[PDB]
Amino acid sequence: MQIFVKTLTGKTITLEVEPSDTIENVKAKIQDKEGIPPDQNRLIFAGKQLEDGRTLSDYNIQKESTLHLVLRLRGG
Repeated sequence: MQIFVKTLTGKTITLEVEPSDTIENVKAKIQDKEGIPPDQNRLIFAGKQLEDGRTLSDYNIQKESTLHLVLRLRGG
C-alpha cells in the first residue's frame, strides 16, 4: 500500500502507508522526504480536509491515492 502527495512546490511524493495508518504518521513521513514543518501545512484528499486522530480507512483512502498539501495565510 503506497500513496502519493502533491506539495505546494508542485513536487510529487511516494510513501508506504497502511489502511490503519493515522494522519499524524502519514504527515510525519512527508517531512522525511521534503522540508515541511507542522506549520503552514495540512493534508487534504479529494477536497476532504484531514487531521490527526483518524486513519486512512476512516477517511476512506485506498492504495495509490494522490493527496494535496495546503495552508492559510492572512499576511499575504
